Amino acid sequence: KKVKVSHRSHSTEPGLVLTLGQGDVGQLGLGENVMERKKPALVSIPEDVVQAEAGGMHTVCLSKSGQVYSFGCNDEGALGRDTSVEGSEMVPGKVELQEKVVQVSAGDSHTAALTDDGRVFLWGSFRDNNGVIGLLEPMKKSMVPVQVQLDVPVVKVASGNDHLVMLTADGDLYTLGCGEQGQLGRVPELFANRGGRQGLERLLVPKCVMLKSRGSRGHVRFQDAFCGAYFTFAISHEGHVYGFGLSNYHQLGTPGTESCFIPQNLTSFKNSTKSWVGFSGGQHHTVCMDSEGKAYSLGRAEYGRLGLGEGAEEKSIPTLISRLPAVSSVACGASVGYAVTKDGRVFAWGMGTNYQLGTGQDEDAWSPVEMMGKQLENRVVLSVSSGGQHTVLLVKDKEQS
Amino acid sequence: KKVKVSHRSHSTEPGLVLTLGQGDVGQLGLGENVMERKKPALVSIPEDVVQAEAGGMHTVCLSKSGQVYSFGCNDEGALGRDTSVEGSEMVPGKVELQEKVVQVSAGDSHTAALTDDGRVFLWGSFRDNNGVIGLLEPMKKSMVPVQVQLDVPVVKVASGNDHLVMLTADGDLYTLGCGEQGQLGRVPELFANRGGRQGLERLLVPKCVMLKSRGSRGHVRFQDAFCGAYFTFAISHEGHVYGFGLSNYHQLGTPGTESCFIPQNLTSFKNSTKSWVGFSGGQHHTVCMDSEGKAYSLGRAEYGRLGLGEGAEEKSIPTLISRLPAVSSVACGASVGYAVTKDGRVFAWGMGTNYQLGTGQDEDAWSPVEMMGKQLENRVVLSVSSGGQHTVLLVKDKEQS
Amino acid sequence: KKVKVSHRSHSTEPGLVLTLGQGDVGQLGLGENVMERKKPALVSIPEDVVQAEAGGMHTVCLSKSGQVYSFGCNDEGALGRDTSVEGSEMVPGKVELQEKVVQVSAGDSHTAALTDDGRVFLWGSFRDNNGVIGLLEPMKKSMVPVQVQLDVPVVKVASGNDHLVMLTADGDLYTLGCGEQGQLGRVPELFANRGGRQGLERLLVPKCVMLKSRGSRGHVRFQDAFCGAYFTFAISHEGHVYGFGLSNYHQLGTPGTESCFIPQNLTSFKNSTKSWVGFSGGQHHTVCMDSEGKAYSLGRAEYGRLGLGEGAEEKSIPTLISRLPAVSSVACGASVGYAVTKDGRVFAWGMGTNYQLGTGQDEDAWSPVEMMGKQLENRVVLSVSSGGQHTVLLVKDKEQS
Repeated sequence: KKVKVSHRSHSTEPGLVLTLGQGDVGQLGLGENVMERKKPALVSIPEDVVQAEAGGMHTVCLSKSGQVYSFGCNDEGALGRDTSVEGSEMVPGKVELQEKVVQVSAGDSHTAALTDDGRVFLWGSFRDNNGVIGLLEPMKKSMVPVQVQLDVPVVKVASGNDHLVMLTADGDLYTLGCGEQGQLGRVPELFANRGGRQGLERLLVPKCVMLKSRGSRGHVRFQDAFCGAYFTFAISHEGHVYGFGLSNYHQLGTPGTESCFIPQNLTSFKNSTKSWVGFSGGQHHTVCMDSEGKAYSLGRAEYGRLGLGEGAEEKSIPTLISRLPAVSSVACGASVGYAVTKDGRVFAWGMGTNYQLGTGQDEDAWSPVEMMGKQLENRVVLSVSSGGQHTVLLVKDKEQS
Repeated sequence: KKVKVSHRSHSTEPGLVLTLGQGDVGQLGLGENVMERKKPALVSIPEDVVQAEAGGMHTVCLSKSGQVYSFGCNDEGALGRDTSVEGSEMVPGKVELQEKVVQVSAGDSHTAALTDDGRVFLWGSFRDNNGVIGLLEPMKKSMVPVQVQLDVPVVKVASGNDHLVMLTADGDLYTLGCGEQGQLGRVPELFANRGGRQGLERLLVPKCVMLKSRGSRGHVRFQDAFCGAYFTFAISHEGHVYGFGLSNYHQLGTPGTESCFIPQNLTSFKNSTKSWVGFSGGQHHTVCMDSEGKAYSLGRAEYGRLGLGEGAEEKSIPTLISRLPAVSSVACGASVGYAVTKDGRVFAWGMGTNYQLGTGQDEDAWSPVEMMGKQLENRVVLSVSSGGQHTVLLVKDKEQS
Repeated sequence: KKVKVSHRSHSTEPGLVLTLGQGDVGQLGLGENVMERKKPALVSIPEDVVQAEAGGMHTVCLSKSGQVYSFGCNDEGALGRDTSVEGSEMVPGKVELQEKVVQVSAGDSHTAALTDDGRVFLWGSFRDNNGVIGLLEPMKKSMVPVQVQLDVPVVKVASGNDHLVMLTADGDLYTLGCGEQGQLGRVPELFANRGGRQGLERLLVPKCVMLKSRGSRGHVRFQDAFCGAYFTFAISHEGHVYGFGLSNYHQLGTPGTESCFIPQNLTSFKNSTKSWVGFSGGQHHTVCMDSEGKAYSLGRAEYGRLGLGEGAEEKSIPTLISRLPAVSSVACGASVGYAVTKDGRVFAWGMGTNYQLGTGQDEDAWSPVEMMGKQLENRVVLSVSSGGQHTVLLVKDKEQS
């Protein structure tokens, strides 16, 4: 019995959760009285947290013991717990599952959790430009965690705004949700609106990305995968970076701007000397990082989201963000970008309006700015995640024997 | 006076030694009364240890001060010390070697040690299918550490079951011992049975692997070398991976199952994004790792030794082991595989009989299982090594820097 | 708003400064009575130091608080502070500059400093073979810091004996100073027969190295740049190594020995398994390092400066220095080479005359020798930097308690 799974993407260092930005629907998790925070504030949870993800208008936290906590908007079921008591969504609450959870992901109105034996649970809903499309069945959200139907243990989950990707232990990439911009990587453009002529149920059941064998026999398998808001990056076993999804501002790293429905081997990412280890993306920009402590951006320049300095222009190839210290992880919010450094600091850039930058001000930042303030004093940042209008940090007291 | 050598493969972090598995002949180093340990147990060594290696049925520990300690079967002289005292082979004792040693290696019935000035000592014996062949001289084992007659400084030593490889400062690879499966990489089959008519001096006198450099240069030189039970891997200064020795289950990463007597350039390892840093191998399988925290396995699948999940089948190309956290080092025992993670944990997989897996059970593990236990709590694993029926860990109290 | 910039090269870890070698003109910083130190000696600085650099015959230390301390020969203004008082140049003194400096660099007669917002300050003067040429204007040294502001923030500064290179946030390399050996990589035209002094103003103004990009875009841009005494190495965004400057002993890694006035794409550095991350060089040799902890040398072999062992001969391709632990950084002095290990040790090799090797003796070392002594006991080395006849170390107390 009990055959567990692990993965290099799983997080295990215990920490405290801090939130900042907008909190009108409970996404800050600071109760009914705090609707906005200009600087990071502590979210008290009765356990240490190893992972903290920001969805569109909600926040999902994973404790060290495998307990999921959630807060924010539950109108579509994204919290995965009953919030009938007025205000219960404004503070952390438990998502009840029997098994220990080892990784979570969050999109615009959905949340996913991977158990320690590789089963995937999903709740909330997905939506398309026009409206809700359902979750696992056409047109139906789920308020409760529901098991995704698969026959093989999954080692990683990742979410875009309205799609879920699942990497199996054997390297198959299964995708489900909205496929309108080609972010599922397994649906023709013909079936972009609502599964076209072959129903929604095809989009919402987990099905595998099927390519080639960039040799002569097999179908390509993957060693990792990541999502941006409406796009996906998948790294093959050979080390090639495949992109599918929206690229209307060249955010996928393509020369043209049409959406990519069939996964493309991105030649803008081919092994210079950079082993690509982390990808993230908001609606129209991408921030990624290599194995040598460097972060790069591509996509739309407006409001400083590329972090390349004032007067930066649209990029269609990964462009080095030189102004950062050595980098350990990167993340994007809808119009903001972040890097966590190897020495435990966090830098932010992009659209300032929602107070996601942590400068204390609502001005945009075209160059990376180190986030400071009381709650980051004498602490090391472990991660940063960002949604539509808020940002969630995971921190640890900066050790002192 | 003597010039000292060093190498990136040398270990220098002090810790404690723990052992588990079978201990009939003293290989656990826990006394005459402890014949088996299902979970790791502390071994009383009078000094901190920087390297701990498991031979077939013995264990060799290198202290921070350069002293070698040994415990286990001394029938063949593998302990390199006098075990007249009853039960003295079952607890650590000082190897009789007046040198500051900086690296050790162990085989089925032999042990090697590298001095700080690049001289190699060897003790015990080598055997072929047929029986004991001697050590440095034909038909003579050595109960005491004896100096290898080489006249160039050696920077790294590695052992298979019955062979020794020595990488010089200039990148030559000298090999000696049993060459019956091509593991010396310099002996024709036609003379691999104890050298045939030419007798054992054709196997036991240190001689160097000679490959006529491609692009007609001199001869190929190497930056690293590792051993499996009956095979050797060597990385050229160009970084090409070469393999020689037993590949009856494709453990060398070759298409056929024929022992390789001539070094092969292993095209299966050629990759733009994977830099090969570590190799290990039991009888019939190989576990290796790249520079990006990923471990791969190849060879025989029986009993779960590949760590690729249930129903895994024989592999002939390095195959990602996805169910592991980021990996820092790998090792194999006869029929078992291990990976130490960057965060200080250790996972095991393969044949369970001997209790080497540290699960507490004797069932095989077809996927990696995390080793737990009271001795591992609040400690980080620095290294893991495995022999026929036991496993040896080097650990430290929850690391401070 | 004066937006701050950083870079992965900027040093942040507080330490103590040690010096050794010759101190005739104050470069040891130990006062008027200490003219020579055979082993590392502690130099009292009022604050913790994050970066310690050796100029030709001076030393520049950057405090954690952003202040600069200097000591050594101030005949040309390299110290950037008033040493009218007899002996005041023999001990650390503060440079009066109301800026938070985040990086420094030092040459034969000049020092440069980079502010937290990306502006460069330079002082002293540059010389060519025929004498002093000026600093930013012909024939004019500066005893105080002079601002050099480009249209874009500078993220890294690096110095050779008599040239300064600045890498902008946008990946442009701006060079100035002496160009007699091609180390500016930009006015080949001015050195074709002609003396650099005929277009001297053009050389003392910071101007961009302009390389057309083949199957071209505009021009090539760089992710990093380093200097040797009379040459410069720049790594493009694609990871190609470019070099320009002196190569009379093949130290640039060129087949020929003529000085290279245009950036050369060094095919000797092209290799699928090596990613180059660090470069250093004395007059006639180079010591560089890859992303996998390996250090390499090339150039003149006389006096052991390649660290490849006795009888080494001239090298024109990066040649592995096998006899080192895993490397974290490399440095050169005029005729010596160093490597700091990942475990905090420092190794030296090359010409021993000036007592730069830290052996306690003045003999050459043709292979790497670990630097020991009282001041390195129980301490971890953070950096090493070396000039004409002295060497500067930055160390920290072993991280226990």
